[PDB]
Amino acid sequence: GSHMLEMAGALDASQMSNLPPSTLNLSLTGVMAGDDDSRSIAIISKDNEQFSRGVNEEVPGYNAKIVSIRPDRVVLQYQGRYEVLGLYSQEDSGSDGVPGAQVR
Repeated sequence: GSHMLEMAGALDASQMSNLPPSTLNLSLTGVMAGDDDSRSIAIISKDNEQFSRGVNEEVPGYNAKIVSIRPDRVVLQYQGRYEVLGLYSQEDSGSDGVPGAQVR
């Protein structure tokens, strides 16, 4: 077939994908999956500003597009690639935004 361009890769690269590609950053506090991608709420924390994202939404702050919602895992489209990012942090929530030695 030439009138239908599929090109589904060649092999399951994600089978060996134990290392989160894309970018890895943020804190994906957690999603609230909605049927699946048919809705999907993504409560992501960006230096701890939680937003409601989802499939075909992008992560707060950076254009990491949530092409697939999972609890705190997201197959996201960033940098022309959509890979498996479980953006997770606690260093974002544990900060006032003032880089120093003695904030407290």
